[PDB]
Amino acid sequence: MGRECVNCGATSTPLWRRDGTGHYLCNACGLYHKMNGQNRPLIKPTSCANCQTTTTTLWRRNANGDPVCNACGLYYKLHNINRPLTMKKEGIQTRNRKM
DNA sequence: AATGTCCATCTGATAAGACG
DNA sequence: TTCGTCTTATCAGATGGACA
Ligand SMILES: [Zn+2]
Ligand SMILES: [Zn+2]
Repeated sequence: MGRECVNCGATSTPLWRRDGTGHYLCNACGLYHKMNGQNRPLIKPTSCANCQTTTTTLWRRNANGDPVCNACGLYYKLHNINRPLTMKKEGIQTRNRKM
């Protein structure tokens, strides 16, 4: 919901980010700020091996080398136990950060 | 050849918010 | 209600491939 990059006005991106003052830049635009200390010169031209879902905000790799949904890779790394197919939840839930 | 830049994509930290 | 707990978003940093 509703975020448009503060430099290039992008609307989608592999992964969002923020700068020192906590403004939402797209990936490339932010990975540019951390590194160069400069607004990025615009001019800018699968399923979980565990729960078999095709929807996640972040893909990872199981101990094997295969893509696992978010939820899963976190679960395993934390319980050293494949995440039950019971914890499976519906749709998507979102959250509001802010430093 | 050999290094540097740009950036998706992964692994790691922080912590939101559902729920006991 | 009120407050810990636990799952897992959503941030930050690491790693690597593509191109100059
Ligand atoms: Zn941008
Ligand atoms: Zn999964």
